[PDB]
Amino acid sequence: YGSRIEREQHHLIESIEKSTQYMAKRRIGALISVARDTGMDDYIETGIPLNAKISSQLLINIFIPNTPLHDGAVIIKGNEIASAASYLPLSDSPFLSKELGTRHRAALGISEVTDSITIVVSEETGGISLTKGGELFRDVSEEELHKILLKELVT
Repeated sequence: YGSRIEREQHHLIESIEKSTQYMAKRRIGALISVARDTGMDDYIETGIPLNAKISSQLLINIFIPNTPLHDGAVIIKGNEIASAASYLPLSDSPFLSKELGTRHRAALGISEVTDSITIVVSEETGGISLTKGGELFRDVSEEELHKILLKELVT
């Protein structure tokens, strides 16, 4: 019961790590929000429902540019990719650097009103960023991404 969950959470982390590394190298923009205690059903409803098993391959295929599923956020809920091409609210923060794009503003926006963990791949730089509780972790290393995902997603 609780042991099966740990396997699922590590698979989720690995799937995020592999897919964002693939997308970062190719400068494919991506926006992946993982729901936690705060429901995100209201934003899942804005996307295209997938209700799919989590995998690095499916995450990569979702974000391929100019495809039906890429234009918005993936939302992960429990052990599923719930929706793709979903809306996330844009932060009104003037503290967010003007160098960062809409993906970053939307990740910051959802992090201000939920406890989700949101991962961004920049299509401009390939840098990977994370938002949590209204804060931005900009351009994190693979080691840093791993430690944060471990701390925040393995419970």
